[PDB]
This record gives sequence, C-alpha cells and structure tokens, in this order.
Amino acid sequence: IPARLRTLHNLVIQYASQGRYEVAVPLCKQALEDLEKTSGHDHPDVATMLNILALVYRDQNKYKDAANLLNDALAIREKTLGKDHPAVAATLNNLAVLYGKRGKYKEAEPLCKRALEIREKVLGKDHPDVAKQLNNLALLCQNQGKYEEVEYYYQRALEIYQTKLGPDDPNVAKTKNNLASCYLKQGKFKQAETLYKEILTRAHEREFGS
Repeated sequence: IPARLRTLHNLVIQYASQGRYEVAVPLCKQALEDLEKTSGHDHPDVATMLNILALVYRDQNKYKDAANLLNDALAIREKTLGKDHPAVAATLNNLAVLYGKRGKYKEAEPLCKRALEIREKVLGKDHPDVAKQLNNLALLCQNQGKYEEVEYYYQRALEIYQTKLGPDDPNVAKTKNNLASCYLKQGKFKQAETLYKEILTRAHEREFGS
C-alpha cells in the first residue's frame, strides 16, 4: 500500500476507533476527491482509498453504503490490476462479508468462492491466506446451513494451518474450535469430543511451564 495513504489510513481508523466518524468520514471523502483530481478515477490508489472509506462505513454498520464503494473499488482493481490479482480477492472477500451482513448469503457465496480461487491460483493450494479464506467460506456456508461443506472447508484450513504453522498457532486453536462446534452441530459427537479434548489439553499445556 502507498505510504502517504497508509498514514491517512492510520489516522482515519484511529478516529473511527474513538467513534469519531464525524472526523473519519470527511477526511476519507476529501482524500478521495483529491486523489481523483490527481490521477483520475481508474487508478489503484483510488480503489485503496475507497476500501478505507468502505471500512469506516462498515465500522458504522452502513453495509449497503460500504458495498457501493467496494463495488466501485472492485471494477477499478480488475481493470488496473487484473482479474486474478490478490487485491481483487481482498475486495471480493469484503463484499462477501457485507452481503452476508445483509442476510444476502446467496450473493455472498460466489464472491467468496472467487476470492478463494484467486488465492489458490496465485498462492498455491497450501498457502495460509488460502486457509484464512477457507475459514471465511466455511462461516458463510454455516449461515446457509451447509454443515457438510463447513466441515470440509474447516478440515482443509486446519491442515494448512497446523502443518505449515505451529500446532501452538492462534489460528490452529481457532479453527479447531470452529470445526469442533460444527461436528457437534452435526451429531458427530466422537469427532467433536476428540477435538475438544485436544483444545483443553493444549490450553492446559500452554499455561503450565517446563
């Protein structure tokens, strides 16, 4: 991300995190206006700026306002960076999240799957950004009740995370809790209780010393 933009990012998110949207929002909109003046609309820095203001709106739960901006950012990024660029998968995942926040889980799912395929096609089927996207897809299938698909995506992500980061990785514990719940939802008690035992024991192990 360009340097003068992330400084603005830090400043605006600081304001947002104090609930001071009356300052965060004008700063983003003016910065967007001034960016457009310098480089015209179809420029990566404009998409980046739109993503910052979409985050601020999301932080206020203005979900449809945020999607409008990211839909604009997505078209910019596809034209300027390409249909398979990682930033396009980033913008697709955020749109999947915003549609899901409006109960529009059937619109969300293609967007999230595309972001997954983009990340596999760039980072390889084993990258942990793929696991992260898998966790995001799993959560969306859960809100549609597709528990066999949830369990598949969580297993894939647990395997990426645990074979590629530590067994003591925050995400490994996070993905194990998610999958454990999903087993219990399905009635697969002995699979659910196998995972729960691991979580407890490893937690006890972490606090205890050598």
